[PDB]
Amino acid sequence: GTSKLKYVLQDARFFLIKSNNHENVSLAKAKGVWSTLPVNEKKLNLAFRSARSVILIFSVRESGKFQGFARLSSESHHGGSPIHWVLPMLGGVFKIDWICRRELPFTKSAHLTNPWNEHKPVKIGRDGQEIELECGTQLCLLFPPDESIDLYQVIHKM
Repeated sequence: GTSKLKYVLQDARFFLIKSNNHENVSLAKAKGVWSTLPVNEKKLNLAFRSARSVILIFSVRESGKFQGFARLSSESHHGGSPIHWVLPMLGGVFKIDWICRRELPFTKSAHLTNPWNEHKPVKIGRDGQEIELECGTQLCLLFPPDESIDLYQVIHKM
């Protein structure tokens, strides 16, 4: 069902995450972490304090798809076990809870434009681009349901 998903997305903030390689998105799905450049780190930390849910929507460049979406469970922090990202200078590490690990092709989101990026299709945007609430909600609802995830646990963190 989609009801707990909609509850998680109520009044959330959404950010587009653009990764240059699948290996980093795979690591993030396995370890429940993400790390970004300080300019995006500062924006995500502000959003995390300001909203019930901050949602990262991941896309690997060149792939033509989104790879899933996750909810920030923490602000960024330093001093963990070093994550062996594939680097192209990084900020802290955010803990994230995956909401959907399934892919969504760009062809399915072509009717969704992001007012905060000149109303360009939501697939278009720099890493860290905020996605307006309605566009981000509809985009998350387009993903195939991920039946491996139980949102009861995620709800217990709001």
